[PDB]
Amino acid sequence: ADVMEQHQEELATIEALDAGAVYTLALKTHVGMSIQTFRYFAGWCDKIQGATIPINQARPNRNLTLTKKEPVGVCGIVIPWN
Amino acid sequence: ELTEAELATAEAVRSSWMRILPNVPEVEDSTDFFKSGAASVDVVRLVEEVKELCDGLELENEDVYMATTFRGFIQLLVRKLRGVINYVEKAVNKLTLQMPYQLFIGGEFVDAEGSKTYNTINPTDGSVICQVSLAQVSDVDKAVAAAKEAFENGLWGKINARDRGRLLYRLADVMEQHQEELATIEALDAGAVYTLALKTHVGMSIQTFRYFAGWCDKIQGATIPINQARPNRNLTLTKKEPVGVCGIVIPWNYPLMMLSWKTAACLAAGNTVVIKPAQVTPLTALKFAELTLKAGIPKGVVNILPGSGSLVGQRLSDHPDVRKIGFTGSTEVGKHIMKSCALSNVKKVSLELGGKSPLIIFADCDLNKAVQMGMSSVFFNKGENCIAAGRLFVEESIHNQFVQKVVEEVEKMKIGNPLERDTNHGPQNHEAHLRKLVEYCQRGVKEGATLVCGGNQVPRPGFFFQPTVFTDVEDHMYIAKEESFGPIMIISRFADGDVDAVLSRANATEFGLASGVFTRDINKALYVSDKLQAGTVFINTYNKTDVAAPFGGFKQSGFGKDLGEAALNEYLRIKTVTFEY
Amino acid sequence: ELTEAELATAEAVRSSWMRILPNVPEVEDSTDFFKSGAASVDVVRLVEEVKELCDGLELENEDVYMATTFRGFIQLLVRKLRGVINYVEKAVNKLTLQMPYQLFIGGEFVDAEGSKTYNTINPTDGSVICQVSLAQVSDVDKAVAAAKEAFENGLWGKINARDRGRLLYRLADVMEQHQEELATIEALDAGAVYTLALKTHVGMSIQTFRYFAGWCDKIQGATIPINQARPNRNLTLTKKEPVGVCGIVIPWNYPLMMLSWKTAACLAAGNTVVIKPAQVTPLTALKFAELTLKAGIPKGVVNILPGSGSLVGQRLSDHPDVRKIGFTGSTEVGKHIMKSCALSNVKKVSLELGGKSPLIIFADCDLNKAVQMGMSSVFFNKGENCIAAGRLFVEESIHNQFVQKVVEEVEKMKIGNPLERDTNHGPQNHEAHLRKLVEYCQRGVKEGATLVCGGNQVPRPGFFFQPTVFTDVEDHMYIAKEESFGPIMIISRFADGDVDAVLSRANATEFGLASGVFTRDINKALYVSDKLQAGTVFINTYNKTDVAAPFGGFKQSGFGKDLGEAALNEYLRIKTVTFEY
Amino acid sequence: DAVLSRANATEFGLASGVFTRDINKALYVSDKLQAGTVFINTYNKTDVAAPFGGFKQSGFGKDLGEAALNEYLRIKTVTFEY
Amino acid sequence: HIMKSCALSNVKKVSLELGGKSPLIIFADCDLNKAVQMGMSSVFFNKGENCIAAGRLFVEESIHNQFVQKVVEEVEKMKIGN
Ligand SMILES: *SCCNC(=O)CCNC(=O)[C@H](O)C(C)(C)COP(*)(=O)O
Ligand SMILES: *SCCNC(=O)CCNC(=O)[C@H](O)C(C)(C)COP(*)(=O)O
Repeated sequence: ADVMEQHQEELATIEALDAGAVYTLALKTHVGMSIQTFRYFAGWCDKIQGATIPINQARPNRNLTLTKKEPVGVCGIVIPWN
Repeated sequence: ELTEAELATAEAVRSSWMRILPNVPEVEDSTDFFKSGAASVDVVRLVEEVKELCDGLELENEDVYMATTFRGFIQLLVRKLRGVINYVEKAVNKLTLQMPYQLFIGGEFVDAEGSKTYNTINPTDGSVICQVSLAQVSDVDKAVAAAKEAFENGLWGKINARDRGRLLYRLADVMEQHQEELATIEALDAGAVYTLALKTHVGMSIQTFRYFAGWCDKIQGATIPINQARPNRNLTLTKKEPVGVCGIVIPWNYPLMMLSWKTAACLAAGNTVVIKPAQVTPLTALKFAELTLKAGIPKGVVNILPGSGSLVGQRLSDHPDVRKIGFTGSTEVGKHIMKSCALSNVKKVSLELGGKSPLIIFADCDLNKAVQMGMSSVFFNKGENCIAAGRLFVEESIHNQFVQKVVEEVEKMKIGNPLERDTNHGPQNHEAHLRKLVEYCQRGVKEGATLVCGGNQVPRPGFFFQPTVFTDVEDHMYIAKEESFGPIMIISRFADGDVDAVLSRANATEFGLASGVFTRDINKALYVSDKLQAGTVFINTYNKTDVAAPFGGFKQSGFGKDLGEAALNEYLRIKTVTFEY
Repeated sequence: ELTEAELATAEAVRSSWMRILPNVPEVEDSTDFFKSGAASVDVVRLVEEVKELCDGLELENEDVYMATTFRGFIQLLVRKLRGVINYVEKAVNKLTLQMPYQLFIGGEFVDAEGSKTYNTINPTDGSVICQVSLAQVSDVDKAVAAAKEAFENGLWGKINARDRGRLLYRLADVMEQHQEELATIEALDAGAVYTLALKTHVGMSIQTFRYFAGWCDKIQGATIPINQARPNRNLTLTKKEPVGVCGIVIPWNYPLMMLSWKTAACLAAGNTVVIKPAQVTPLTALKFAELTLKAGIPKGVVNILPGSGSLVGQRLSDHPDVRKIGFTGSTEVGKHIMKSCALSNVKKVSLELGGKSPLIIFADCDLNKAVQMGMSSVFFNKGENCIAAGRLFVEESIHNQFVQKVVEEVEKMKIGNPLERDTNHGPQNHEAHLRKLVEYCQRGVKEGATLVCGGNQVPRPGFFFQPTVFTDVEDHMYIAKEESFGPIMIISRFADGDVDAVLSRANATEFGLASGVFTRDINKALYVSDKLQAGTVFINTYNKTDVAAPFGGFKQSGFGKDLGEAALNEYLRIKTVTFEY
Repeated sequence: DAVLSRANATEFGLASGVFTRDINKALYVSDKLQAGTVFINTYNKTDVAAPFGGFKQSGFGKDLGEAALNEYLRIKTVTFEY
Repeated sequence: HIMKSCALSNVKKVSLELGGKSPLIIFADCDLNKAVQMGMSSVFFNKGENCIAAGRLFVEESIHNQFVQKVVEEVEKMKIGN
């Protein structure tokens, strides 16, 4: 995001030539929310908590249960043109 | 003793165990069921097998977990095959009541040290309605011991969270069956109107237990993603465990509701509890204790000790076994609880020390709706409400119009016997409080506030009080600053289109529990909702709390919520297990 | 008609309304209760007032919300003052059953288009146990219409979340009263053993509804802190709304349990539902539909349509009113549901398409515990389990010892009538399935699987199958790759102290629903738990799911969880309201 | 109700809006509008933290906010006994 | 066609944002001057190319003629070019 912030005037220009988005809007929206998005989700990375569930103990034997939030693997993203 | 018929069944039960359990080389007297290797399916395969041998029987899975050994099982099976509470009767509201008048320590009604009692007052008549047992320091230590026994050694701690819920849900269904009974007791003990008692006092009590019962088995922890000590792996997780023993103290304005609000939260977390009901209103709590036995709550979970606040309440804060207090009442008494909490064993504390709730009213409002809500803010449950509308900041464009409507509607409000359905405004609680409200209104007029209507006692048997109104009230006055804690509407003018000016006046108060604002204009509503320094803001309504909605103080009103998901996090603690591999 | 006695009470009810409501200039026939200005306290003050006039009455708050106008109220009050299901009887297991044999569309048992029926089979005997109504395309559209009517127009949508919970909790308590009945029907219809049916099939069904009932009024959204358009303020919040109509399709392995797992989640979210029970096992679902009336579920909420999968199941995916499908069964049929979901109205989909679940066993393990869990992994509910242990990767140090113990314990396992408590292993479901299992074991021996024991039909009246075992099983073989869906233990050797090697073999599978690993060594356990590509890993246990614990596929096993908090997020949708001020 | 009948009469329904001072109308209309991203006295006021997605034919599965992660994650469920 | 191929392959997950048709109700209670700029900034935002673009504008009959007449003036002001 900080690298995209340094090249934000560059990306805003490329948006205007490629897409046709207005340079003023490109900084606030097209590049601005792009920077914000990466800054946001970067934050999430190490707060993606699971859960320890309280479940029926097979009495008198004890039973711990928990959830791990794992990644799926490979993501095939397709994006629009707008 | 073991007869011939019992030996025939005993050998068939031994023959079952051989077939049920996997290896089991010999089923000895000493041999255990679960140690051998038995899943929870084998517990049901056992019980159903015995129900073929014995016709009636009536056996459940609970007793199998208790009686693990063969000696214990056969002793239990044979026992049942071959094998009283003191009330105060009163026929009122077409119902023969059965109010307990004693302590409640470990699922057993017992007298105090030396059978020391005191009178509990009926504010409808004025006469006494039975003598209640006054709790002593010796009795407190038995209750805390019974609580600690129930938590550590007892059944409460062992059983599942889902089980605690199933019990707590039945407790609500038991309270639902005796809801007309509890509603009657509320009217006699507290003075709450019977119609309101069903909807609020008993209604939200039922809802509360039904709610928190639900939570029991959904109190999830968290597996944290943390810095792996590479290349070694590191799993981390949190368990939400119960604290232990909870020393709840409740106010007098709502006997049964405030009990439920705190109790149900503790019991859902998985805590044993030592409730301290208000001296002037114990009978609802003692009746609630009777119901715990019928619901099937283990004995020692709930403990109830009616008595003086300084005697009982102070011992709970000192006693080091208790790890949680949840006080709610006066500010000067409430700070003395938190002081003793420090000099004891650093126990957790949650406070709801009254308030002084503002209620802004703009010209954008409907007016006709502002009146009924303006009354139902102040004059609700005989005025006795912790979130009672303190000051009513009404706009100058509709001050004269608003007040004139209220005065008409105040005269309509029926006053009388709280059992009767005609009555809207009921009588106050203890007399000690009534005399304070008279001096409060006297002081209001003496300071310089225009008494519109009310402001004095009604000459009639009972401890009734007239719905009072005050107009032309400056911020410097006494009644503006200090809370009434009664049916006293305190109206204040403010200039037309002055949003920040009235907010400055409204927030200018060290107490700030709840607040409100009536308006159509969404820009004002949502703006004022942010600026008002109060934990429970209302918009186009008032006294619209819910068991799911959290509720708590900000400034001197206190900290630590009650009701909702937040309520549990007080009465729970968070263990943090960490592995490496 | 309105007599003299009724007019006397009617004018007293008019006299009440005048006193209850604030302004009310005239109480006309047309005049409404709530429009005038009435809080929820006034609803209770009304009902209790009428119970003074009329002695018996038996009035509740529900009917006041329905009958708002004075005409509607007096018509309703007078109506009650002055003012049959076709079963199949069968006396078995000391209980006279009452199994419905028809459809269930809008709280009403009705026949199909032309009274088209089919035989449902009892696998204990082999003979038929009554004819069941075969659902058609014309009937499906009535059910979806009844669902859409119930959601949009009906009572289900209007009432509170807390109310939906109170109904769903009573549904569990009603299912608890008829738990011995449901357990019997399971044994006749499915062939699940009566002892297991109480603990699992009916037991978890009860637990499930009790659980999700709890959730109803705790399905919290979120107020997001977002970029304020300074100096203008911006409030943002999320509402968790219900989707609408849910087209659930369930498998045959668990008739009542898999129904509850999906149904209870939908109903807790606040959805009307159109269940499609399995053709071969409908009777439990139809019996469940009878109980919804007793519980007091509004008519149109639950809809049940027994019939062919291609006829009924395919129409639900096409029909645009339905906004959610929750299929569980075979892969080739389940993929065809998701295909039709796309070419319709991009409706949501959740899948649980089998699972070739591995189960590693190390030398560190106890061995005696590994056997009973090794059996209870594979041989559980007549072998018919979606999380049944496919391959058992047992270590070479204790392969010969482990197998030799199993062979002894397999011979002990009682086989016979599932109603009788002696029986451990019950008979299979439909006969079509039995013949496939015979070819499966034949194909094993043909491709080179050492039949240790079992692997053929039992000479007996009924559709029984011997507990099978296979040893010396390579990864290239058929039985190793493809799932059995039956009581067939498939053991595989692996080298001593080869953790990554066996994990490579275990994860080498496109299906991966559940998995397990038995070991004392915590370093192995927690390592293997991470590496195993399966949604429900077990450690020193197996078939230890819970209603609170989430549960779902990863790869071809599918996506979208059932059970737990995650289950709701399928059958909910998240609105995002945003203000500016 | 008449305009809400017309407004919701559409198989596509991603976002929506309503401009009004009257809070009774705003909050009522916010509930009734069948759209995943309702606006009140504003429009095109999304945020990286605020979730955003379709309802009907607009689709399913959110992007932006905490909800976005739950698409691209999977939830393992480890269970012990002791 | 993406979701169809996702079925007959390896039963993978899918999230869709298939355009929309976003309504925008406007009552007489509204400010009007704020409705215009937001009414434009709903539709005419990023060269009109927006998945949450204001489809239909349900404006009230009391302020239909007044609203439209303001928009026409403000549309002519909107600069067009590089
Ligand atoms: S000290 C805690 C004080 N609690 C209350 O005042 C809450 C009592 N209120 C209610 O039970 C409901 O909010 C009532 C007054 C019945 C209104 O709800 P209704 O309009 O559904
Ligand atoms: S297709 C879904 C399959 N579900 C199951 O196999 C879950 C059935 N298991 C149970 O009900 C319990 O986990 C049992 C087997 C009774 C063991 O629990 P107990 O040791 O408390």
